[PDB]
Amino acid sequence: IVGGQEAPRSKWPWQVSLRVRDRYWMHFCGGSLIHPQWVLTAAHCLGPDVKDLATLRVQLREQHLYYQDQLLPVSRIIVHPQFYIIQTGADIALLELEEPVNISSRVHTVMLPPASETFPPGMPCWVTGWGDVDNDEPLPPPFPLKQVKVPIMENHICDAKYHLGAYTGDDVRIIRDDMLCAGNSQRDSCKGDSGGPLVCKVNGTWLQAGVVSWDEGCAQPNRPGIYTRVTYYLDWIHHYVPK
Amino acid sequence: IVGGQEAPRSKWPWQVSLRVRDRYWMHFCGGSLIHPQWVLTAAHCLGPDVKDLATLRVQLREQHLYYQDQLLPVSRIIVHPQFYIIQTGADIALLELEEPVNISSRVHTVMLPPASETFPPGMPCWVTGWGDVDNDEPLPPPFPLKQVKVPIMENHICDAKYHLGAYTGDDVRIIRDDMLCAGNSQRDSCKGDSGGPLVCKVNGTWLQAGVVSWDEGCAQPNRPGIYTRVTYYLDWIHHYVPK
Amino acid sequence: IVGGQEAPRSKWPWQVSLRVRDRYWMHFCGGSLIHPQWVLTAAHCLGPDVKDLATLRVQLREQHLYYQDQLLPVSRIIVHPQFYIIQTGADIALLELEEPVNISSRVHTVMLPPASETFPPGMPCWVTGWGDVDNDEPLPPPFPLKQVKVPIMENHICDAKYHLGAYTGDDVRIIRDDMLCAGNSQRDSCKGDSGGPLVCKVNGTWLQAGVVSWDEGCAQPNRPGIYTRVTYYLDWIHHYVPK
Amino acid sequence: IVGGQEAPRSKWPWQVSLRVRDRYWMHFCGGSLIHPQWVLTAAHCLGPDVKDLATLRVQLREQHLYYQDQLLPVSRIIVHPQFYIIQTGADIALLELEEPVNISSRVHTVMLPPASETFPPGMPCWVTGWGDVDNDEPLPPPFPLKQVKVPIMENHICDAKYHLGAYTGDDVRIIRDDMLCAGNSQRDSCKGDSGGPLVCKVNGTWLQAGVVSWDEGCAQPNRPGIYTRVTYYLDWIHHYVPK
Repeated sequence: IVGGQEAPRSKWPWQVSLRVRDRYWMHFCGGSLIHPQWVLTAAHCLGPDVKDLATLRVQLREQHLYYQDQLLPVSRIIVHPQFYIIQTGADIALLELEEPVNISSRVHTVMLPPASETFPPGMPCWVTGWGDVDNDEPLPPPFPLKQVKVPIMENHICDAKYHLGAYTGDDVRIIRDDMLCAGNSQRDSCKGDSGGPLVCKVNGTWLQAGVVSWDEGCAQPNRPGIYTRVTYYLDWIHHYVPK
Repeated sequence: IVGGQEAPRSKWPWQVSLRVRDRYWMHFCGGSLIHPQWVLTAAHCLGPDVKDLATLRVQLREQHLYYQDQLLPVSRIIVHPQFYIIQTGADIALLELEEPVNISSRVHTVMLPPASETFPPGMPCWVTGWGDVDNDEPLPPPFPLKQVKVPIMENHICDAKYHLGAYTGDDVRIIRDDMLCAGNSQRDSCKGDSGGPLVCKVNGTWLQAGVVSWDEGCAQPNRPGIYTRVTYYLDWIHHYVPK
Repeated sequence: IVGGQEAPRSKWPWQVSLRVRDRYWMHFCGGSLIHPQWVLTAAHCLGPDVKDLATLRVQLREQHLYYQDQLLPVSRIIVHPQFYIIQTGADIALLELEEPVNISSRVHTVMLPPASETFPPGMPCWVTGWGDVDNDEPLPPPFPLKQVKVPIMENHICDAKYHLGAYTGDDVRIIRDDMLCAGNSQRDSCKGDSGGPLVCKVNGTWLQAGVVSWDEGCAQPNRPGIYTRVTYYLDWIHHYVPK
Repeated sequence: IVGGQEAPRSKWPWQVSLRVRDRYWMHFCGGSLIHPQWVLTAAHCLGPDVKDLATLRVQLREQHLYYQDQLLPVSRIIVHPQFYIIQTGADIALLELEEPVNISSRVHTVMLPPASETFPPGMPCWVTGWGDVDNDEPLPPPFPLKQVKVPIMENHICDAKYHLGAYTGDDVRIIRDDMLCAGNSQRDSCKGDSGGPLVCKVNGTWLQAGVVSWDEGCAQPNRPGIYTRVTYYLDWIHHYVPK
């Protein structure tokens, strides 16, 4: 998270951290608890080579990474079959927890949004995660979960920006319909926020508009952060997740 | 070049080295002389952002990189407008030299293939360049130009290979028609060979079949090196390159 | 600490972490509270050049580094004047806290040994710290204080060990009288434990035998960790820290 | 070499490069040809662990490192027995080549100084090598041999300077009599020059005054490069080298 602040203990109870097995259970991506036994994250986080569930683990909302851990095994990993590389979209994936988690005031699902919901500029939206605080600047210990309000923009506007100072023809589309852009030169996601949630408060309710997909610009002018637009994938998501 | 050998001083008089100014005029990609004043290379080598001409120089055939540099200025950089990323093809570009080069026996142009040429498996082909000799193993000094013979395969055969061990659905195509695959677990291009030539001898003549596009495999099984199929872009090349 | 275990919340209440300000107050050396207002550490930790007091903080006993910090400012830094380099001894220093500290069973001083006290072999001693767990293997987060019991050995035995596999002359002393060696190929101190305590329980009382001086062996055979012999510098220490 | 320039091809015919077998025959230290079959260098270059002669070769004067290697085997290495660490001196060693070298105008020995020559300030002296051109800045390809004129200073003044900004007591000697200091804040040796020569022109003849010993300062104010004073070791040298 670039340009944000440490999150209040009470915020984002659906924020999760995906851990892979190395010298320790190291965070490699973020994700969200959309259902008691399901986690929404990014495809690029799980691929490219199919992984062994024994190596992955899910950690629930935690003020400080690695402190009070309690890893959870995963029974199933589903990566959208259209996914091949971030720049061509379909960067979304699901993790089936091994068993439901005890939902409480401190830990629960986030509501997915209505298919009709586009998220026009002005909508108050925040990205959260344990990513770098700047280009090649890791989140320093004790690793507080951070958040940052980011302006959301329309795809065609984002597409125009991406062509600025680039060789790519104006007529070739960079930003796809299954993507959503947010952030400016001072506020953005950054390395390690991938898979995590972009949430907007609509009618007093928090909805997950996106899944951090491209988090490497770290607030780079004319290259806002790119997110997988959840509305575009509800049917796929509901093909595996209930309620 | 992974698994090759140093090239004979007489071979590949079309090979060029693209240099960017850092503490010195450092090699960052290969290229090929296709006309006395035109160099053929990969688009991703010049991208993403539009580059200023004054930061780039071209170096003609050298047995050893950096030893006898005679850097040449570039007057025009033309990146294919369809190019955005390696995985979506159109990875090709042209550099117009500020001046034409003195053609001789040590240095001359390589011939482009007939639009009809498909370079089917079993065809005798070589990849050349100053790229790494293995993963995370840079070409050691004195940086001899290397070469390695590679088995060119068919697109669908490559497409299939790329799906092995991948979440990507056999439904979605990975290898496009403007791409060409070659190399195996022993012979392949590697980091730094990018933009260089893949040439094959056809009926007694060397023809440039491809341009190194994806060289990060370095002989990784089932992920062979990907090249830009030159036949596919002859129209686009001839719009700029005469003779 | 190599081959040790996480330490119980109740053990080693005199352990301290020295922080230098960078992107965050990063741990660079250990130390021991030996008086309500004085910390004992290694001279090589504060040198080579004189340091700005403001760049230094002291963190008292803590189970996990960074998680519950209560950084304390230092009023004086006193490096033993005889110190030039580790290998020539006198690797010892004193930090006078800006203010005395409240003592509890969780945080209190460690007693220095009597001038005559000797820690012959077979004697049970422990070394604690937040240093690497192995060569180039940083202690992973949440950085629990680690501990390990180490065999104290006889200098001449240590001196001879250090001459094994080296060109240095058998007749040239490597291990000085103000030094003391402990550890073996399985248990030892490692990068980052420097400045910390080597304590041995004697007559039912914990006494600090040494200060980690040379901790880069990380359980290397024939290169056991070297500590500064606290007894040797009792006079100097006493000339600054009362009682 | 810091603040220096490329050496004319006709200069320093005695410079040598010591190579260690890694991915290629890599330079790890300089040295000088002091006799058709003997090379003078620094002990620290050859240790600490005893080296296997199979992994070592000597390369005679070359204008550009690695470009025209003709590696030479070594039959014997003699590390001064008093050597332990650079800071305590005796940093000197000898390498006996398997065969004498044919001496030509391009490659020949450097003369050792008379026991009485003290090389006072003002003497015109030069240090040569292929080390870094500044702190953490490697000499770039094509790796020209570099040279730089350095002002020689008196041992006691050098010793005084090394105590400025240091905790080390003025009564503790840093610069020993077997040491010699040269260089200033703009001109000096740098990492990789170690082992190479410090030569001064005396009465129209080049005499090797020192062996680069401490070369990590790279023109750090009040921390001039330290060299092993050759006259101090003439006897040890002549015990092995003929003529």
